[PDB]
Amino acid sequence: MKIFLDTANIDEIRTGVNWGIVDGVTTNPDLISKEAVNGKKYGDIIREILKIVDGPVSVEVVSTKYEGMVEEARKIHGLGDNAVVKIPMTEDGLRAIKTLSSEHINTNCTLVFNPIQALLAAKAGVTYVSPFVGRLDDIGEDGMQIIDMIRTIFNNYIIKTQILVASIRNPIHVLRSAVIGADVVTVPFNVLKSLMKHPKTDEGLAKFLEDWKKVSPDGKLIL
Amino acid sequence: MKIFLDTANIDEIRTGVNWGIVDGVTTNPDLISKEAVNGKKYGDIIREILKIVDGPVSVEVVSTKYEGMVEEARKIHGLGDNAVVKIPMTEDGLRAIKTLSSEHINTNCTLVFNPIQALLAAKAGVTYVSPFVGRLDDIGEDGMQIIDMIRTIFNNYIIKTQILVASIRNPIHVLRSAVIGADVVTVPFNVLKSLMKHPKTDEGLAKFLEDWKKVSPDGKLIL
Amino acid sequence: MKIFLDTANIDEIRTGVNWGIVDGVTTNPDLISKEAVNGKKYGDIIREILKIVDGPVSVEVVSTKYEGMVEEARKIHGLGDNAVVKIPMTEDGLRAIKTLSSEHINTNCTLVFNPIQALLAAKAGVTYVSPFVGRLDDIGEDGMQIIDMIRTIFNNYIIKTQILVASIRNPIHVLRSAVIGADVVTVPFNVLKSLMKHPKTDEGLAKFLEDWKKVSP
Amino acid sequence: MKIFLDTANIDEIRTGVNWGIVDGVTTNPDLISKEAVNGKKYGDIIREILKIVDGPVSVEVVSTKYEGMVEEARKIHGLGDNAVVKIPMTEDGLRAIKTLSSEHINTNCTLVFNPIQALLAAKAGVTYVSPFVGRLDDIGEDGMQIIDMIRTIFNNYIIKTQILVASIRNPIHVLRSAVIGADVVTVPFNVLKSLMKHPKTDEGLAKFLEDWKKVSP
Amino acid sequence: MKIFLDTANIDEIRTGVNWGIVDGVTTNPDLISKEAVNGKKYGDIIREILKIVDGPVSVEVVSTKYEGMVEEARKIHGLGDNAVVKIPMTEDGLRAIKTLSSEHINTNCTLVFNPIQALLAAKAGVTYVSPFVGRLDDIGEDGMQIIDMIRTIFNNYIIKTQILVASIRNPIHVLRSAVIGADVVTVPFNVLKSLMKHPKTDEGLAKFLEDWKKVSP
Amino acid sequence: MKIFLDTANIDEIRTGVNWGIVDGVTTNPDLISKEAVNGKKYGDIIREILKIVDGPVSVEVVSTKYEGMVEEARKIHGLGDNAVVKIPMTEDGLRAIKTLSSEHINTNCTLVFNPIQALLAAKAGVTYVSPFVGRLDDIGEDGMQIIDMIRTIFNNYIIKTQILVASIRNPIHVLRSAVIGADVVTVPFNVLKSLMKHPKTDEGLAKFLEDWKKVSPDGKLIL
Amino acid sequence: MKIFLDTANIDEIRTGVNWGIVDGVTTNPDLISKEAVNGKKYGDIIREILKIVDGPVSVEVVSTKYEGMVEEARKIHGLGDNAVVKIPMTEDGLRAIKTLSSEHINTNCTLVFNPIQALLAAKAGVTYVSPFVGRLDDIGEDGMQIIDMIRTIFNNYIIKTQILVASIRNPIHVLRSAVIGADVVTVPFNVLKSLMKHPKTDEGLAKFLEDWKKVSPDGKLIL
Amino acid sequence: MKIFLDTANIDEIRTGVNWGIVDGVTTNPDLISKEAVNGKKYGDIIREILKIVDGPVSVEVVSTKYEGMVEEARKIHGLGDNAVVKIPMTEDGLRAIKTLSSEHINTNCTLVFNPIQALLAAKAGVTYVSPFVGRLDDIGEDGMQIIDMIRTIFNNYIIKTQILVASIRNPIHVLRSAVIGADVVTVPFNVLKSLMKHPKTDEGLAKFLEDWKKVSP
Ligand SMILES: *C(CO)[C@@H](O)[C@H](O)[C@H](O)COP(=O)(O)O
Ligand SMILES: *C(CO)[C@@H](O)[C@H](O)[C@H](O)COP(=O)(O)O
Ligand SMILES: *C(CO)[C@@H](O)[C@H](O)[C@H](O)COP(=O)(O)O
Ligand SMILES: *C(CO)[C@@H](O)[C@H](O)[C@H](O)COP(=O)(O)O
Ligand SMILES: *C(CO)[C@@H](O)[C@H](O)[C@H](O)COP(=O)(O)O
Ligand SMILES: *[C@@H](CO)[C@@H](O)[C@H](O)[C@H](O)COP(=O)(O)O
Ligand SMILES: *[C@@H](CO)[C@@H](O)[C@H](O)[C@H](O)COP(=O)(O)O
Ligand SMILES: *[C@@H](CO)[C@@H](O)[C@H](O)[C@H](O)COP(=O)(O)O
Repeated sequence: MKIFLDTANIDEIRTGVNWGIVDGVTTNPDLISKEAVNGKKYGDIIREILKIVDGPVSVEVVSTKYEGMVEEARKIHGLGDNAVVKIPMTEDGLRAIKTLSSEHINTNCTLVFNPIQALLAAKAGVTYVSPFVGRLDDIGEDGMQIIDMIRTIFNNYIIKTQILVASIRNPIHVLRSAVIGADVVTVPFNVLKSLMKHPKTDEGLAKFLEDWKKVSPDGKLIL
Repeated sequence: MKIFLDTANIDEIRTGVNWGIVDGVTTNPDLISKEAVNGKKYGDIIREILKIVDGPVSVEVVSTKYEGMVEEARKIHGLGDNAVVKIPMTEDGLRAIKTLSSEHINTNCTLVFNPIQALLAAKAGVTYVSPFVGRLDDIGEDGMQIIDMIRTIFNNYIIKTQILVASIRNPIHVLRSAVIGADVVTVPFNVLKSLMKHPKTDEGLAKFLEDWKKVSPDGKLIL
Repeated sequence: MKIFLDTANIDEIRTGVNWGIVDGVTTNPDLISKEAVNGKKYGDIIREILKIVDGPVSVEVVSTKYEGMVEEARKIHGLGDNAVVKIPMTEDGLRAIKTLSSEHINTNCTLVFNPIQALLAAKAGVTYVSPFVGRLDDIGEDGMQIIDMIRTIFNNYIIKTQILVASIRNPIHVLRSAVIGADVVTVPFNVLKSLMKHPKTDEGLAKFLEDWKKVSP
Repeated sequence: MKIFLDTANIDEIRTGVNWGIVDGVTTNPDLISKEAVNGKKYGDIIREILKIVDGPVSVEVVSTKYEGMVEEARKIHGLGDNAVVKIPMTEDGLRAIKTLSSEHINTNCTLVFNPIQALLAAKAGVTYVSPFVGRLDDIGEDGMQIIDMIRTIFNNYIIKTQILVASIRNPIHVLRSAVIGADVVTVPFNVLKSLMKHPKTDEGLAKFLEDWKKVSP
Repeated sequence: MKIFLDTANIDEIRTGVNWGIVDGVTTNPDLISKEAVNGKKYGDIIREILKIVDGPVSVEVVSTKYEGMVEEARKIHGLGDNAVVKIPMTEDGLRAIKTLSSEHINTNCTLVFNPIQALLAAKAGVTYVSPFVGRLDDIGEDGMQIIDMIRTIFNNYIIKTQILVASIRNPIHVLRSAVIGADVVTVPFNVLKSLMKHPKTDEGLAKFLEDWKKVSP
Repeated sequence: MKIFLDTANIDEIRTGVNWGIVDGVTTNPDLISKEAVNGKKYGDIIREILKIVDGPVSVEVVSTKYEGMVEEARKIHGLGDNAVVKIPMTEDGLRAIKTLSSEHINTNCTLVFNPIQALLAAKAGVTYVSPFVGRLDDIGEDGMQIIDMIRTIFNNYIIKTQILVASIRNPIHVLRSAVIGADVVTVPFNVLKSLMKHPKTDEGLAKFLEDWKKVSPDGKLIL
Repeated sequence: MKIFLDTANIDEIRTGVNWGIVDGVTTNPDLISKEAVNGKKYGDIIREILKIVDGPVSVEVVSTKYEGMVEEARKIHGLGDNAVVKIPMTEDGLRAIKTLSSEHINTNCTLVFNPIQALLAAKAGVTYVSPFVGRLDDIGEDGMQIIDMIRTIFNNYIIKTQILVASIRNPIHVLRSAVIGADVVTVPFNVLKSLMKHPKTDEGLAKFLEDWKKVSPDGKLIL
Repeated sequence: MKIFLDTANIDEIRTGVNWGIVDGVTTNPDLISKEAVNGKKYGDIIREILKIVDGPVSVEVVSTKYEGMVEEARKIHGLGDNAVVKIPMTEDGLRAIKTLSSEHINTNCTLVFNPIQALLAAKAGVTYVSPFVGRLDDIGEDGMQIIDMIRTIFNNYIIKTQILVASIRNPIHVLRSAVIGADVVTVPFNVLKSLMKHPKTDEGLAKFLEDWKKVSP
């Protein structure tokens, strides 16, 4: 399972990349606009993320009509070969995904909330499809059940579109995604950092170090 | 399923190896301090086990910082080709695993307590991951369910990291591990001895011997 | 299922209570210390919540010893009959719960993270037990499975302690609690506000509003 | 399971009551406005249905504020003892439901799309709750799963609110409601008539008729 | 589980009655028109079955219209108190069942092929409902599934209508009906006789016969 | 669950009754004819069993026609109120069961091999129905699945006939009967005696007695 | 679920009782010999536990013969009304249970290893039955599955004998027993202590205390 | 699935082999000492079975020490290429299996009673592992569940050791072994003879025999 960072915060991306467990980044207009304050411009933010992140960086078009989406997608593509164009699940979005797929421009269909939307995006040739599990949880349906159905549908037809679980809110979205077999999760920084932690890891590490000081006063391992 | 001995008692290790039922050994700072009493040095104990044991021997770093871990890891690797460097599940541990994996040094990520920690260790390139089922049992959650989820996750992504079940306390941890399909169990010596035994084996042996006396008084097979 | 509000924010409690969907309130030392700022005193906050909320109001002791816990629990009980004394799952806490239960002081055992702790709290006679599902989610275990096991255990032994699901983070903790059959959930205000809402409710209301205007401008 | 007709068409209602399988009627602003054409007024339509149907007749308020909903509800109730006041799942609607339930005015909470909304309506005291299965099917989720969850939740807490499955589109919504154990379904007239029919019933009747002409010309 | 005989053949009925394991009889116009040949009249056959069979005996109307069905049902009722009037699953049939139930005339709704038809018949007050499993088998659907669903639905609503499994073709229809918990099965005579038999019963008798000859010639 | 002894051997019955876990006895013409040798007559055997066993004793008619079965059943009944008349699943047997049931003579329908035979016997009013699990096993169908279906059928209709599992061959027929909820098992003596035994009981008892001799040399418990 | 302490250590028993979490005690000849060292008499140890403990106290006979068992049982009963006589699963044990049950002496049948032994002990009238789950684990079969079958069997026949799960080794034996619905668990002291504890309880307590210092420096609740 | 005959009775083996359904033979010291009576020597019995049976023939060592086991195993191997050396699951036995497997002497590990013993035997390289299902039945555990777990374990690790189900007591051990997918069953002669037979086979043959006589006396 690939793990992407769901943020436009440079310091978070830099930190998570330096950890070696971040395989790419997803952004959206809200995440970018949060960082586009105090003089910083959204063009600088996107270019700096593309520089820091070896893997896929998903950047969302703001146009809602087919022609503007394709024009924006080509400019996004030109920023670097690791850019992925994020396109909403709409009639014009599906037309744009089909056009861009023929041009070998990688795409990510967003604002997906049920399995048949995800299948339509795959049929248009999309590289990644992003169902939003947290926003389904918000309205009282367990969002992970949609990931499970999409995994089954995609397995049935040997679909090559990657499932990119998005709107992730807690580490059990991540656990269940991995047990289902989703291709990618994208997670806020607070979630990513919690994934490495467990109270019994901290307890056990401290205990081992104290056990060791009984045979090595300096605490070193000399061999 | 490979079976490792979880001990640094040299007498136990020799006895287990000579049954031919032991495929490797795991140690940790506690286990080694137990045997480093009354003049025996921890360096001597580690070197001896590496000599006696033909399979992998897992030896744990004691530094908590990345540089200290890679430095100690390279020294452990230099003691023998069967040495495996045991590295805790932490931010610096994951960084150390990725670097060492690139240097073709085998690694074992320890103090793992849930399936996503195990997945992160696999993503860093670790040779073995060791979830601690007995310490989960201690805090009232069935540790074998974590092994089951890790096996499913690893199957989903064709992950090559081996599942090394650790903190084993009884033969049912071993039985359930084999049914799940974990790659390795590491067991204390008293658990190892119990695995060969059953009261109906003992009874049946005794009976066949008495039956054979009716046809051969000396109890031999003359062919 | 009862729905409690997990906050000491008096403005949140007033709003939730005016909606009529809030059956009680839980607090803890963090929640209260979030409000007791810029002059406000914690004793005044607790008394104000006790006044606003008709239903149970949980207030946590701060002492860690049996004697201090019982003395604090008695002062809490005396602030109002709807007060419930929140007591951590410790050896001294179980002793305190047993004493307070014999004195007919209602109790709530908190910081519970597996089903056997919840059973011990019930054996001490506690009125409510609060397993923390979000903090279990945090450490990579589905916290709702612990609620499922506690419900089965309590059903097996006809236990009268109420399961009060706490550390709730989202509306699916609430849905799963109701399908399991937990007695109570306690929810932060953001979660409480989402429980009434659905986008098809909003859409359908707008549509019926336009439909009606055709026969009644 | 009770079976209500989901229409304001007086001819459909008369026909269906004349069959003996119609236990009540539901309406909404769309359904009434469809028949309030060619000089016919909505007040007369509602009154006519109330007279023809012995069972419950659900009539929706159009106000969106608490005070207007309660005032409308009391007028709807005055029209006849079998009137049930249909109220949307909103903050003001839950407030109106609690007030009306204390006045012993029967209520039906509408525009429900998940199980926790249904639980909130039952906590307010509503007589019926109407989850909309067809509109969930429309957005790609199997609406009958929501009914199954509500049935479990209501069984867990011995809830007396009746589950009134609404937005029914086909006979399998009806079959699945009965197997789940929903209290009521409300169905459009074309669904209702299809429920009595099966091709082997038709085939069997024709053969037995031909069989009987053998021994009785 | 009650066991009825599905025939109009007086000799089969007499034989199965002598066995003590036949609780009642069902007939239909095909079955009767098979026995009213070579001078035998259908009115004699019906009275003769009524006379032989202590338990319920179902006799089907031939009218298709409400008033004719009700008139015929009263004539069938007058023939003996154990007569049960078999009425098809149609609009007029449901109307007649309701009227006849109000007159305390027992009824059996026939030509039922899915669970919702069975539910409608129960709602009209019918004493027995007869789904036709063999004819469903004929068209490629496992007819016993329909029995399972009707059992679940009737349990859900504490329905007092008895499930009378009809169109039975083999002993596994009978086994499955009993495992589901259907109230009654009605069986053709060939099927009935087969239910008592098993080759290991035959073999064991013969061997005990030889065994006892070693001890008592 | 009641446990009956399936034998006509006086010494076995006496032994099992003295153990206090035998609630009655079933016989059949073969079992009796095995004991009716060396001068003993079958009438003496039956009367002696009826004397030893407080509970139900099932004795099989040898006639195959209705009138002879009822006449034999009345003579069997006259031997003692604890006698139960065993009658085969045949057309005449069912007629006899119905007649005897009206006369308040207890009955046991035997040679039952499927669930609908068992239901017909219950409808005739039989006190016990005896499906033969071992003889089904012999012909390649798992005989316990018939007990499970009979239990379900009888539960469905609140049938008061007791399920008396017969033709029992091993202790797992007995275990599965108890887990299903059959009313009675009838077991050969060899099976009954094995039911109390387990190798870990013997091992544990011996170990406890040796532990005790460390604090009480005589091996007694003085209080 | 009642919780008994499986020990004869008086200090453990006093400590456990004073937590109010201990409902009774079980002993056996081994456990008592452990505490009957350096002058302490086994009779004194038994009498003291009976004094300290308000709930049942199970004390095991050492005679293997029926007469010896009933004689010792009556003496054990005379020491206090809370005494329960522990009797092994044997032919003579079952006879002793039936006699003692008729004398209204409470009994506990021990060394049970499968569900039919447990059923036989219930048929003899035993107050408690003790299947040994840890010793089953030792010989490679999951002991908790035996508890599950016994609970089903007892439910089937409305058996009043209480299931007393014994040979408990870890907190998951306890968790699974409660989920199954066993009447009683008896646990060693180190397992008892572990049941109250969890690392997130410890962490959360520590955090609330630090949070409270921001509003109250002395860490008290002034009401 | 291979079917072996579990006996040293030469008459049983000849009969089973003449039927063509016997793929091999297992013996043990009890079975052989049952035959070596009234002058007959055990060495002659083993040699005669090796001659009659084309397939594998298992013969158990009697020594309990590694050195004696290997020396006995080598003499057994030299009696014929179809000989397989049966070795008990003990520490010395596992050592002997490992040595003999490296010498390409086929082995069978016996007295196995749980799935981890079977796994250890496979890790030592044993050709066949023989779990004892009837002796587990004797002590109140369903022995076939152990076969099910061993099959799953062996599938998990692509283990090439063959599962040889032993201590078989009835044809349902055989049926369940085949449904699980065990490689081999070894059966006593009484069981072997029952596997071909069914009363409906006997009945149908008699019936076709009579049917044919109508067209061919
Ligand atoms: C190394 C990881 O494979 C092992 O030595 C582990 O440290 C132990 O198995 C942990 O066991 P304990 O919980 O008994 O320390
Ligand atoms: C009291 C027990 O119901 C509550 O106030 C709990 O302390 C909180 O629900 C725990 O929540 P957090 O994990 O968010 O502190
Ligand atoms: C009356 C309803 O119970 C019965 O006589 C039915 O007509 C028959 O069981 C139907 O059987 P066929 O499909 O064989 O006509
Ligand atoms: C009495 C029966 O309830 C108990 O004392 C048992 O003897 C022990 O629980 C057995 O445990 P061990 O297997 O550890 O001896
Ligand atoms: C050898 C291993 O396959 C066999 O001869 C076994 O020893 C027997 O199958 C065991 O049977 P018993 O339990 O009847 O001795
Ligand atoms: C792009 C799709 O992969 C992501 O940035 C999504 O916009 C977010 O993950 C949505 O999360 P929120 O629901 O929290 O906005
Ligand atoms: C009232 C609630 O029982 C009903 O009239 C509902 O408004 C309808 O059943 C909704 O159906 P549509 O989705 O077709 O509007
Ligand atoms: C009477 C019915 O309870 C019993 O004696 C049965 O005849 C036997 O149990 C049948 O056993 P076999 O199949 O071994 O004869």
